[PDB]
Amino acid sequence: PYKHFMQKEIFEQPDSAFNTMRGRIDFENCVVTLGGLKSWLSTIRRCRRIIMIACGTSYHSCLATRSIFEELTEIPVSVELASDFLDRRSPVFRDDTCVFVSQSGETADSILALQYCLERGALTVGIVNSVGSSMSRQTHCGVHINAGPEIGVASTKAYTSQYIALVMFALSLSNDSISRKGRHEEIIKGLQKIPEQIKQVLKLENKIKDLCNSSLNDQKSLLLLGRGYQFATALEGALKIKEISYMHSEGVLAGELKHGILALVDEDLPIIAFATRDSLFPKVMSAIEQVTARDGRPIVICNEGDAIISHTTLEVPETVDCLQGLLNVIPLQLISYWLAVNRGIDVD
Amino acid sequence: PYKHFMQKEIFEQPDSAFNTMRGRIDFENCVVTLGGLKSWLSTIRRCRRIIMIACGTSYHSCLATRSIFEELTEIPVSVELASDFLDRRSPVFRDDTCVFVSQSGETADSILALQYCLERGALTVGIVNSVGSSMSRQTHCGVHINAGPEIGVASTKAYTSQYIALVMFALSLSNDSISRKGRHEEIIKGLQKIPEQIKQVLKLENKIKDLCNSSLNDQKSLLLLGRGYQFATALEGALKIKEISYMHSEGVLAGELLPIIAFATRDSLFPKVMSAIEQVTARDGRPIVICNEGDAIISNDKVHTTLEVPETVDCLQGLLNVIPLQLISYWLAVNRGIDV
Amino acid sequence: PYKHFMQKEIFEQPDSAFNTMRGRIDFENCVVTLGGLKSWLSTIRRCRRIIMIACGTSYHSCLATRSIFEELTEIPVSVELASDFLDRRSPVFRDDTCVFVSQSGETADSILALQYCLERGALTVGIVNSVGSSMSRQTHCGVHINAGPEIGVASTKAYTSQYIALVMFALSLSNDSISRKGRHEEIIKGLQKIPEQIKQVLKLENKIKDLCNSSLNDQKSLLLLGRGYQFATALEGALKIKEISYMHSEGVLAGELKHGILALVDEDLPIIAFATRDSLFPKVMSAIEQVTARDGRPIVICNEGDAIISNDKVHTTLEVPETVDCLQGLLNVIPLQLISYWLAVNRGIDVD
Amino acid sequence: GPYKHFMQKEIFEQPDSAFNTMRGRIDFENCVVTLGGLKSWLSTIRRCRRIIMIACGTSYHSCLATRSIFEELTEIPVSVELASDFLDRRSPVFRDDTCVFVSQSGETADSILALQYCLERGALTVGIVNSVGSSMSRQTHCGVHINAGPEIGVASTKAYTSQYIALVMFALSLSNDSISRKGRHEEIIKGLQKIPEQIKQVLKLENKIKDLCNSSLNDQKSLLLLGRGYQFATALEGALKIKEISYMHSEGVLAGELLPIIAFATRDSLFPKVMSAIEQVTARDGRPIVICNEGDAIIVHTTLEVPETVDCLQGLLNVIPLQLISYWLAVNRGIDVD
Ligand SMILES: CC(=O)N[C@H]1[C@@H](OP(=O)(O)OP(=O)(O)OC[C@H]2O[C@@H](n3ccc(=O)[nH]c3=O)[C@H](O)[C@@H]2O)O[C@H](CO)[C@@H](O)[C@@H]1O
Ligand SMILES: CC(=O)N[C@H]1[C@@H](OP(=O)(O)OP(=O)(O)OC[C@H]2O[C@@H](n3ccc(=O)[nH]c3=O)[C@H](O)[C@@H]2O)O[C@H](CO)[C@@H](O)[C@@H]1O
Ligand SMILES: CC(=O)N[C@H]1[C@@H](OP(=O)(O)OP(=O)(O)OC[C@H]2O[C@@H](n3ccc(=O)[nH]c3=O)[C@H](O)[C@@H]2O)O[C@H](CO)[C@@H](O)[C@@H]1O
Ligand SMILES: CC(=O)N[C@H]1[C@@H](OP(=O)(O)OP(=O)(O)OC[C@H]2O[C@@H](n3ccc(=O)[nH]c3=O)[C@H](O)[C@@H]2O)O[C@H](CO)[C@@H](O)[C@@H]1O
Ligand SMILES: N[C@H](CO)[C@@H](O)[C@H](O)[C@H](O)COP(=O)(O)O
Ligand SMILES: N[C@H](CO)[C@@H](O)[C@H](O)[C@H](O)COP(=O)(O)O
Ligand SMILES: N[C@H](CO)[C@@H](O)[C@H](O)[C@H](O)COP(=O)(O)O
Ligand SMILES: N[C@H](CO)[C@@H](O)[C@H](O)[C@H](O)COP(=O)(O)O
Ligand code: NA
Ligand code: NA
Ligand code: NA
Ligand code: NA
Repeated sequence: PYKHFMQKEIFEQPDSAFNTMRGRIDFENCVVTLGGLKSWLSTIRRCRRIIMIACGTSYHSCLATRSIFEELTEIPVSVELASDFLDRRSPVFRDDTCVFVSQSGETADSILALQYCLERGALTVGIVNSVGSSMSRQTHCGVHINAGPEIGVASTKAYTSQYIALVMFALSLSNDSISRKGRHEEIIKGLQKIPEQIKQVLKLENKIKDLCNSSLNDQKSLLLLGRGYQFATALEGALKIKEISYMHSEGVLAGELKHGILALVDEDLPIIAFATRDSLFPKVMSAIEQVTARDGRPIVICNEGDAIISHTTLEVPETVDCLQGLLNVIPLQLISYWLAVNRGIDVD
Repeated sequence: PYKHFMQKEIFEQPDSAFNTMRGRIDFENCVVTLGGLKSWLSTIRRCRRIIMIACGTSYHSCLATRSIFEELTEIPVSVELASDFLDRRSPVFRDDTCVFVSQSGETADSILALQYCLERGALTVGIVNSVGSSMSRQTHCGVHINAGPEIGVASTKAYTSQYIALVMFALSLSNDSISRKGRHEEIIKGLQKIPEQIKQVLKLENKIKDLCNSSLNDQKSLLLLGRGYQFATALEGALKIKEISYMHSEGVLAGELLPIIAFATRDSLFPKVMSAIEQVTARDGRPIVICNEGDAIISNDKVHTTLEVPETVDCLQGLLNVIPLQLISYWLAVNRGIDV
Repeated sequence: PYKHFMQKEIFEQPDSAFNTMRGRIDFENCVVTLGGLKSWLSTIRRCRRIIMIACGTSYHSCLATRSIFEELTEIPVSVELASDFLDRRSPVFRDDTCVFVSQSGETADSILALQYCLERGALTVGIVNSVGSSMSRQTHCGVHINAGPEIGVASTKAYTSQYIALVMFALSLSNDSISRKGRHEEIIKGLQKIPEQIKQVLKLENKIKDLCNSSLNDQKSLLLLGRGYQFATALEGALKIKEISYMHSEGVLAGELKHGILALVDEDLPIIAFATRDSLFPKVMSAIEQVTARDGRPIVICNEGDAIISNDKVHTTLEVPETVDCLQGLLNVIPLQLISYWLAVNRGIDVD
Repeated sequence: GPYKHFMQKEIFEQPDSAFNTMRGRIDFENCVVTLGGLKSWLSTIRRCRRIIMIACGTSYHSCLATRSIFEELTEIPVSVELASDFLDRRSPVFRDDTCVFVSQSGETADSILALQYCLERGALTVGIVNSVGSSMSRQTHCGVHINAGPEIGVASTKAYTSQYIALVMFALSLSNDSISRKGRHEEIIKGLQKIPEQIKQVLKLENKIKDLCNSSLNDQKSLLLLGRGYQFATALEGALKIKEISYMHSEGVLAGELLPIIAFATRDSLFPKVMSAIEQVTARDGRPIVICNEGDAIIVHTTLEVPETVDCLQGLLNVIPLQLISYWLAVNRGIDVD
């Protein structure tokens, strides 16, 4: 019933999200159990630091979850792009836990980075979609995300499923803390509602098809503004637009520069801003204002009922702050898909 | 005899680079001595990790020197933008060494980041230009970079002076290792020549003026391609272009996925850089290539502009590579009638 | 009504044990709150390792609680004798948490070790009885143990109060762990019973007095056998006998050597063995059997009701209430304090 | 050979076993230590939260004798555990611990149980073992075979001094990248070069020690050994030897912290508290046996003079008269030490 595998995969997300969590979360007692990590957790905690290493959209899923790992675990977490990690010859030692995120489990730069960490004595952990792929075999332990196959060239359901797996991994690491208990529960109860909220967000597709037809198809570039939890989503949205739609795009840290890209925008170029409550910073408001003043008409992704400015609005349900990126990425997936098909591009 | 403070400050770099090292490097014996830090070095090293925290060009100087800190010290080093560091409520603890880089020592997010780290019991180190500014006073210890006052609106000499001070800090932290003695000597001997090499690089100004006179100056954006040590230079070039020239620009990790400037000096001449360049020459895209004197990155059968710079030690190459970008950003602004 | 400050201080222990815990343990909700440390706990935890540093009986209170600190916190814990720490010039750094235990807060070697750690940038924590003493002032934070003044020359109540404060510190450090909750609850409920159990143990005095009036008073040496939690108690018992009774004494790790001191002892050499359930190891039973095999007549400190040596073999028992394993040392040391005291009295020594 | 007992042979063999332990491993001219068993593991061993040395009996003493030099040269926390007590406390161990197991036999039950405990917990394990291919040798990740040759006497003698040498070489190897350590490294390496000949010289104290053991010293019930600092381990090991071989009670005491008396008063460990303890003894006219450096007048007493070596190597020489005293006290008391 679907034009492309990509469209099918986007629409499959309530199912792929549920299947990633299946058998792993007791939503009643609020307990997370990851069979592949279970016996390794005590060891994983006992590291100097966690280094998340990935390429492309998997690198984004790491940026999207870095804050929650830091918050729940109080272990240092850094996020490396695999190729740049190898280019710097970054030192790795026995006391590092290196977490490798990959949909295919076969990306050359990820495998090379893995081999480098393995040779240095680090503990290695895979978060991988292709069961028994090279990355799954070669990591010491890990989690198969169970999202099913992706045929679309750009990753959609693997991003949301990876992000969920990474959240479950952070919850697992912090499952012995009294002080964390209430935050754990909050997140777990939030995760329970994600698949249905994704169903809801997918109902934006008509408004999105209209927006592309009326304001976007014709455009050479588009700028995405985000901060905090939503900066990763701005980078991922930009990558989707670039890969699928063959249009220029850039994710920008909102309001970081006064005199930067926004002091230098046309009253014409399309701008999408993340203004959901989890990442509604004064710098995001100033960025939006600097657009409206200039007579740009921003596209605002925000939570249902919110009045961000006096523009096009795409409303999404409100979830737990660290989960909001799971909902906010979906309209960007749909935008990139429709922009591409409306240009005769094959997305499969 | 300069039109603007920015032009004066760019041309001051052989002197500011020299002044940053003055009294701190024994070039004969290859000994670095940072008075502000030396009784603190054993404690700085005894940390779980180093967090470099800064904004803007100062954040770039951190990115430009991260690899040499990690290489020489084998201490984990992460680099944070002060505002994003705060947005995440990044936990920090007694075992962190937090290194704050700031020309002014007054930038609001850098200050708030500092106070946050201090409240959490971290050791704090300032790399600061304004002596006795907030950041200078409130950090436990530090190095004044001694670049002199910087009055241009965009940072030029403070970037190259911050980068030098950071390399001296990394050398200081690693001064007890026999295995890294040769690498220390290499870098220190390389640093001695940087001021005279900056003088050489400033000799590109005429070629750069000729470039900024061309229809380059009516472009809406400029892309900069770099990788490894030169990725920070690409990000900093793009900031200068946006800040000064009012032209859009983006620094791109070369080959990871309209005028184009590509960094192709030997320190950062990766296969991915070459393939990115080839992609541009395949569509006869006429790239501007920053490369080392005498290296033909692109054949004569493709139109391209070359800006040759001296070869230095790999982790010092960014000190020279940033200079043409400073000059391009300045002359683009002048050609566009911008009072820099 | 007491003959000496030392006697009074021994018999004051139900009250001092209570006083150390007072206002710090919610026994109903099982919460420990140490005001002196509360806001420093997250920082104390964030260390490479804990170094306990002390002299004499205060050093023994560290040995007596090392295992529970290790168990509850999973942070490396080492215990140093202050003078030896200084002799080795042991390297200390910013990532070390240094814990100084001292009754007086004025012992020279403890103060020198503190200054050494302070100047090296380590976090320092005092567990001190004398309020506002040098160690109390100079440590970053700490717990005043609240045992009251100790006038006896040998430490009695400050030992049990230090030991309790250290257990409370260990509980405070591990109070965020779900997996530790049952162990915390077990220990805290145990602590609540310690003051009344100390009172029970003190009822042993008549038996001990009779024993000190025995063939025991005549001999020149006494060996103590202990393992595990009770090794510290053997060392502290030997120190008390040496310091107070002026008799030679040695605390011996039980059954460690098959042909060590026990293969050499005279039939009539006085030997005290700790055989309470918390430290009743096969090696302890081995050592005890080696003693009785040679016709030795050991004194057995064991839990109420337990038969460690057959009634067929001559031996003395001093029975003590059973408590939580890591708290048993609080009860087991009491008879040694009383033995050292009555051995001294009977030899004319003035213990004050 | 011309020796009455294996134990006597093995004592007198120490110049040779000390040399053999070092052979092929120390370049004395260039001051370079190379331990083949460790070469590829050193960078990893250094990257640990801490080092735990774990051993029994005399091997536990060799850890105490070298703890200080490990701490000094490496700035890694070093703790020393008796294997049985380590197990008794169920002391936690983790991935980030380097656990160093010292054993002559490589077969001691508590040492093997402690090794398996550490292995299951994911610690890096390092063996310092005399019997090649023994349980401890095979099952540690990496290690150094001490090359002392077979030891048949039941009190360890040559295995103590060879374990102690092996451990010092291990400490030197861990700190071989430090510029600030270089002078100290060279001092200790030049010191080690002279140890075998210095042990030859100390063995010439034998007649003086026989004279001492012919006296009423052999009729005593207890012998107290006083030491501090580097020489505390020596005092413990001396006491163990007297108990194991001589069947006389002995205790190693930390000098001046609180009957024949031996006091270690060599310059490496000549603390105020040692001098105080010695004065206490002479004040009551107790007649101490003093082990001190050649030419030193420490203070009726007996003096056993030993050559001066580097502070952290002095234990290697000081232990030798204790081994001889234990052996001749046994012979005088009619005990077959074999
Ligand atoms: C492969 C397999 O039989 N998985 C079963 C396992 O799933 P479970 O979810 O427990 O484990 P995973 O499928 O995630 O992992 C399988 C194994 O692969 C390792 N691993 C995984 C990913 C990675 O990147 N690297 C890596 O080493 C894990 O540590 C584990 O040993 O128990 C479930 C019942 O609860 C079953 O329904 C699953 O079919
Ligand atoms: C400011 C000052 O009087 N500097 C003097 C210092 O230079 P020197 O180069 O030794 O020291 P710096 O100027 O770098 O540092 C001055 C002091 O400020 C501290 N600090 C510095 C920067 C920072 O961000 N945070 C921070 O805490 C340093 O730890 C130091 O205590 O000794 C020289 C003599 O050898 C004199 O010529 C300089 O005039
Ligand atoms: C001595 C004192 O005023 N104690 C008061 C403190 O008891 P509380 O039990 O809260 O505190 P302690 O007496 O244990 O500690 C007093 C102070 O001294 C510090 N410290 C203590 C011991 C040490 O060795 N080193 C050290 O630095 C502590 O960190 C603290 O700042 O607050 C209570 C209010 O609830 C009062 O009833 C107590 O009278
Ligand atoms: C046993 C062996 O083959 N030794 C050879 C090795 O000596 P070399 O001195 O190089 O090595 P060792 O004999 O010390 O150790 C041999 C191996 O056993 C390991 N190990 C050792 C002790 C221990 O307790 N645990 C442990 O795992 C080492 O890591 C190494 O892999 O090369 C020399 C030539 O260069 C040969 O003369 C020796 O015959
Ligand atoms: N086109 C996709 C992104 O949607 C690619 O960029 C991948 O994300 C990138 O190659 C990493 O792939 P991986 O997740 O299989 O390791
Ligand atoms: N305009 C400059 C860039 O050249 C700014 O981005 C500064 O670099 C940034 O504000 C940081 O300032 P600082 O170095 O004084 O803390
Ligand atoms: N005589 C007593 C023991 O009872 C002494 O050993 C002290 O315990 C020792 O001096 C330590 O004193 P302190 O706890 O005041 O620091
Ligand atoms: N009798 C000897 C000591 O002289 C024993 O104490 C051993 O030292 C002890 O059994 C350890 O043996 P090991 O070094 O073979 O592991
Ligand atoms: Na695997
Ligand atoms: Na300062
Ligand atoms: Na204090
Ligand atoms: Na082995």
